[PDB]
Amino acid sequence: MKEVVIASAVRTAIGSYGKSLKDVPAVDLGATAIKEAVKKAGIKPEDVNEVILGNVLQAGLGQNPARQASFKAGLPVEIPAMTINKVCGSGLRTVSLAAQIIKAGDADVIIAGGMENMSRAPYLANNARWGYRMGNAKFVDEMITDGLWDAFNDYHMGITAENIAERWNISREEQDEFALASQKKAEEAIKSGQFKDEIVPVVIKGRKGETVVDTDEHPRFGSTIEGLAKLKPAFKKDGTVTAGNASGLNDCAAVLVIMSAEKAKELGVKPLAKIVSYGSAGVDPAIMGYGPFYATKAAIEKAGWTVDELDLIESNEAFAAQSLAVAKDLKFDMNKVNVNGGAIALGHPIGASGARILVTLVHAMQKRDAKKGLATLSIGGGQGTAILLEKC
Amino acid sequence: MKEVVIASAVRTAIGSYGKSLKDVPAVDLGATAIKEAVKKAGIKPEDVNEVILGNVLQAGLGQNPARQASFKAGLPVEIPAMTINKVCGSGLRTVSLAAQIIKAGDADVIIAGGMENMSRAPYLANNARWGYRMGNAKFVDEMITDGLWDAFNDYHMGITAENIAERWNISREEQDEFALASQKKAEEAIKSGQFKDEIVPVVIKGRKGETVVDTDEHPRFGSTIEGLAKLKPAFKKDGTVTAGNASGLNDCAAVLVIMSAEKAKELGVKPLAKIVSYGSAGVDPAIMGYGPFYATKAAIEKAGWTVDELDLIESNEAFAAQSLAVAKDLKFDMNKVNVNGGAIALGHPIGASGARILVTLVHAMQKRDAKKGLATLSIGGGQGTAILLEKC
Amino acid sequence: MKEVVIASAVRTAIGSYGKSLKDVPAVDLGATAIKEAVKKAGIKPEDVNEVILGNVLQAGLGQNPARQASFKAGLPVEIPAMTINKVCGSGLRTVSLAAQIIKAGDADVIIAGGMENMSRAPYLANNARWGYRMGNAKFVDEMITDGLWDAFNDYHMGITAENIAERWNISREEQDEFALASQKKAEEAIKSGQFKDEIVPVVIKGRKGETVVDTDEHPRFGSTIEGLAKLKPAFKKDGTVTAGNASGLNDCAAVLVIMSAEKAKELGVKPLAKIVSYGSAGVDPAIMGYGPFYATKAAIEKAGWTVDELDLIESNEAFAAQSLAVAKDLKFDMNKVNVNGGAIALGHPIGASGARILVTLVHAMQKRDAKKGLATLSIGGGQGTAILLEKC
Amino acid sequence: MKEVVIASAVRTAIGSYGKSLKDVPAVDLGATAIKEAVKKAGIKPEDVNEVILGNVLQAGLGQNPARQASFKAGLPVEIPAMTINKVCGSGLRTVSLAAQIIKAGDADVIIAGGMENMSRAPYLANNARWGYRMGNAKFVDEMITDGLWDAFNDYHMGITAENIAERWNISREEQDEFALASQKKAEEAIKSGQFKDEIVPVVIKGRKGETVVDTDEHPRFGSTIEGLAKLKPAFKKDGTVTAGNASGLNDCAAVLVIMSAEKAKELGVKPLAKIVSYGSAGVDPAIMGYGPFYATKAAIEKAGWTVDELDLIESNEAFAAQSLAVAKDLKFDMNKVNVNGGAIALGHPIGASGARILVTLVHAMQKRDAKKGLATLSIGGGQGTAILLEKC
Repeated sequence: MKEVVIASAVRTAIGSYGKSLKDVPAVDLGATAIKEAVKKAGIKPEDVNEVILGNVLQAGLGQNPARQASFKAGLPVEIPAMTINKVCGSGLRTVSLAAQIIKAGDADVIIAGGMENMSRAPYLANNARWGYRMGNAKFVDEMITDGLWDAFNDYHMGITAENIAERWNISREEQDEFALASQKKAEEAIKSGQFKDEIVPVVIKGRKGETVVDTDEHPRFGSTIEGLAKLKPAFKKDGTVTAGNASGLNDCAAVLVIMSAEKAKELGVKPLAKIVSYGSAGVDPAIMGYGPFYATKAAIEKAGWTVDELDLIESNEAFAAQSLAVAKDLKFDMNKVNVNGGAIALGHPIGASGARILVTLVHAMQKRDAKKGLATLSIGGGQGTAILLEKC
Repeated sequence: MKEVVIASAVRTAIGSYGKSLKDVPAVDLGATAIKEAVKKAGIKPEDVNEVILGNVLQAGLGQNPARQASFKAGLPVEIPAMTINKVCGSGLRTVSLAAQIIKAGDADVIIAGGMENMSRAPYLANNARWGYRMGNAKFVDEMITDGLWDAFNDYHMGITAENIAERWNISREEQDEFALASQKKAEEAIKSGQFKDEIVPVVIKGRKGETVVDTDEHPRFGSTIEGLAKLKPAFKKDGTVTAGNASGLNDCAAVLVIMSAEKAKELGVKPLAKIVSYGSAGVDPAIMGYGPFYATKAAIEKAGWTVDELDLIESNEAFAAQSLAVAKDLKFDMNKVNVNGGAIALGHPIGASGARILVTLVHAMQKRDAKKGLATLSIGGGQGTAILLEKC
Repeated sequence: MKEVVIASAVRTAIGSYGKSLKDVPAVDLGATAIKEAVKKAGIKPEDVNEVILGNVLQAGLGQNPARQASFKAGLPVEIPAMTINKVCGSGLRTVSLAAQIIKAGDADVIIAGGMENMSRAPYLANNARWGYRMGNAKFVDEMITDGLWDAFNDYHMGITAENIAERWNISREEQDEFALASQKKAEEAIKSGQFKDEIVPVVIKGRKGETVVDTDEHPRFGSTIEGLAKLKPAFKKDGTVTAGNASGLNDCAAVLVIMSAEKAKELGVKPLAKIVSYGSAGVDPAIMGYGPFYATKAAIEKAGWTVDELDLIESNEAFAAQSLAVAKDLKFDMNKVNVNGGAIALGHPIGASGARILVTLVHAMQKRDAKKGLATLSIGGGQGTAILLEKC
Repeated sequence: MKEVVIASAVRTAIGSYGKSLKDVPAVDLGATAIKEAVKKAGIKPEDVNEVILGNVLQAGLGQNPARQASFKAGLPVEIPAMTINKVCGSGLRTVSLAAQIIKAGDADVIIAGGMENMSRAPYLANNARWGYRMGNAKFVDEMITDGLWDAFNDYHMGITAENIAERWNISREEQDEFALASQKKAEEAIKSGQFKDEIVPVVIKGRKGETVVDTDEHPRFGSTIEGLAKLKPAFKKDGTVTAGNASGLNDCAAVLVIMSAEKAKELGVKPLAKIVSYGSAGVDPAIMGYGPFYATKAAIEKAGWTVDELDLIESNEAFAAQSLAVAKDLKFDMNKVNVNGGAIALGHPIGASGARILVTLVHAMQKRDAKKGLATLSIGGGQGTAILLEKC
């Protein structure tokens, strides 16, 4: 079938909760990233066949957030658009969907990725339409309910991370040392300019002129193991998961131009990487963090690779406990994993996250001349998605 | 490419706003439909490779409503699921997506369709997280915001219908006469059993007994042109669009088992219809109701067909103005269009509607021994989707 | 001191929760009652010196609900008004307040009483101004919070009633038998016209016609002991208090013109009754239902009277447990207590209830040619109020 | 009749909106002030006959805020309590009510004043009980609706201030110079310790120990006429009322022990002042700010005084425009008015305000040996209350 390539890969900076991007809707973050992805790919907007974007906290964002990002990016109205929700999987899944659509023969150029603004999530009154009748009710945190809460087990994704910590015996200390390592690598990557190629600035029109956001603000520079050790468990009494060893609540968009190799050649595009294979998998909701194990193994099988053949891995860090369990079971060389930091440091903008680590992966591959790459991440409700890349 | 077939096609009854399905979440409607779809295909839950469902008003429904429907239907945890939002296109677009993933070589059996419960949509407070500070604010009707409001022109879908009535010179009388015929056809179809095969019952089991819902309650039996002519305009002073010549706000799930022809043969399945081609297109948001013109033309071209070749046509009735504009410009034989009634009578459960019309089209094709069929509908934000079926 | 008299005494019908008065704000109920009170006293609006009304659930009713009732009743702007909240005592305490201000030499004519619409109470978000930050919160039922919940012990008024059933050893049977007699007396009183004089009609004039409300709808005609015995406990596992032996959640206004004897004589008024003495007392919040014991004893002492001297008694029926405890300890002849029914039948519109029972007592005194009367009721937070009347 | 005296007069500091007292409920501010008023009066809690406290934004504060302040102050439960709402009038009106009750012969010792926490006011959903049905609705700022909004004219109290500015020709410049003078006097009074006798500290138990609030934080020290002149109108295009010439939204409690002179002598109390007379009056809502003119003139008549006989005046400053119109018409010597600053500087905690200026007045009278004093203030909905004091 057709070969599928990444023509460009761009993200906004990742903002912290209620901070740098609090005033920028997800659709606007998306539009910004789309405009720049298309420029960087060296194609025209008229060349784009479809827009397929991840977004989880869609509540009150208005009809079809992907369509809104497309329109605001100034793409032609004739182009179809759809919004995909697979929780954290969403931004990665839109890229393998783009690959599938190209392999099916129905398109040659797709805008894919995702966008999230967790700072802007509303609160909900679920029975305001027909009435509460009597009695106190819940004023619902939509970010938690739609993004962070297991629908089957009625607890936080944080408890799924404790379950993996308990089952695998991943200790608090181990979780903290991985978090520390992620912090240090993200500081070194930011300060050394590793992310300059991939970040599109966001311009915020305020009262007095404008301000530019172009740097990932979530990392805690000069983090220490003592500092991490003082934190209290965040999710349960006497637990192991804290604020310091889990990611935050974050805002971002990450967008990729995906194309058939044939069209890329026809338009003079110099692709970054070939998408070699992909796969998604389900696991018990109760241990959703382990989803990447099974998605990765299936993707590696399809590609005819081994884990040891990989040059660079992005394995998301929603929680140290789940990253460490995946890492342990797939036997990753940890020196090749999240070489520029992971989500404990950088943030976890759920519907963008899977696209964000793919953007990070492909740019690291280009900069470091690393031939073979994997991107993978866990999904609430018990799933995983993985993609394999080979550099052009 | 592999050939792609519809193995089964099931829907719940369509409920009216605040009425027969008000106490049934979209994900439970979804699960009832899935469970019965699998049964009717003559396959086992284990035979399903993926679950792709439409759902527009996801607010507060929790993580990945498709996954929740899957799980509640008794489908294995290993099966990946994702939720699609293409506004009213959602339930139809999941089906062409399924065909694309099977054509790509990645699955053999997929649960597709959509689900919606508009009666259950919440109200939102957009600034409760960080605070209002001072002054009255909007308590936001999420159903309107996320389902029925144009994000770009800041007006209701109903104004887009008026734009089309104005630009195409479609009169109030033309719209009422179209609405009356839909009501007439719907009454006759219900009474003569046309929908009995396709409708799975919904059992509502409250604290003290049970209630079976298995009939479409939205039709107004004994409708008259005089009744319709008396109605007040719904969207603007002196408008042509009314409650009587537009659909309602409705609750439904509609689900299809989609398979490769090869796998259907391997599993002993007698498929209902082959998916011959499909397509989506965009159009000015202000005249979104015309999306089906461009989408139908693209699908017809791809299939090698003509409009005159078509035996049965499901062209959705969100508003009579848009159904009429589409039907005039495509030169449909209206004797072959919505033969069992359309959404003005039956309802328009947005995320499910696209799947609903396809379920209705394929059962009508089987019953009437009709070879070639077309399902298409308009999409808020200026889009349309179309699928062409050929009877097995 | 000046002698203080009741010139007129009027009330609306008492509506049931979510029923006949749901569309009538408390301040409009108030104005209808005021307008008719002035008329029935045979005075002019200009003769009124002040407006003092009870109202408990003031949330979102706007500035000074008493003033709004005054203005809407057609009373002059020069007349001062204030709104009193003594929970259920409010409507009775405004009357003793009026007597006190006239005794002080500061007015001759005062509009007193109370008003409530519990059906219309809002829900609240307590942290929307400065923000929730994260997590589900309480969507607060303001009717419960401000009207029915003990601020000190963090439980419903219904638990205070259970405390009294327990400490006084008042059985479920005693409570049901008391409730049945109230229902029996209420039916007989309505049917024989006992309330026709005191009730002013409420005209509801909507978009398309009108609806007169002029009958107390809360009574359950044909009540039986078997019916009552079957009921589930309302407040606690194995409780004695039920929906059948407690009052409801109700809507009413009740207003009295209070004057000096001197001014009534100057203006040609034939007063209904003299206010002989009054008093309020406190008690442990946990047994608030017993407040009327201490308040009645204080008022009786002040008047120079005895309980045995009383001809008619209005002792409110918020809960049968508390009515029974009070009546046992004061040794009331129950043949003389709530002769036309009590609140278990009629309803308990909290801010108006104290005025309601006084309106009912004085009309009963006039009709039955009864010389000495007593109105008293319990107050959430552990209080009681009592007024003693002597027929003119 | 009995002579009525002020035995003590105490207030909390006045906090700014969302600032120093944001975490202290009104009832807690009240309890603090009550405890200290009783100590300073040199009586026992058992000597107190009734509690009568002003509070306007009662929404969700729970049953009978006055009762809650009483209980939390540790006053005996046998003592009756009630909450009074006359908008800004409330805290002053409770003192003349206390006087009336004493003159009536029903009590000898009353706790009076008021409390407000505008920072803590909720938002409201008025139709959550029985349902919105469809459509966006208002998420209501309860502080604005219940405290700051005319119920008859459907605009802010700010527009009533513009109406007085326009009718009387009080210019922006004049309004600003009065505001400047109020600022300077409040700075001088705070820095010179004028308020030390009257302020009770509020202790806030936080995470790390506690913090004390004991100073009025609203004043803007080093205010200038240029700074005031730069502000934009706050209420209407091209208006005269700004943030700098109107008071804020503020938090406070102010409480007084009111007694008959006879009881004061019997208990060894050294009273501060005699309450000579009082009066309230109504005016058109549209010019509510002028209410004090008519209340003051009536109070002066009753006392047989003249305005020129007054030594000290507290005339509230909700808006410079209304203070100036009252001042002009009653011909006040402005050197004797608000000698320690007014509400433009100090704040306007609505339900406490009338008590706050009385506390300020009586302490200034004692400190400056000023024999005759007036306290007066405007009330939304078109009223005024005034009290005359003569020093013991």
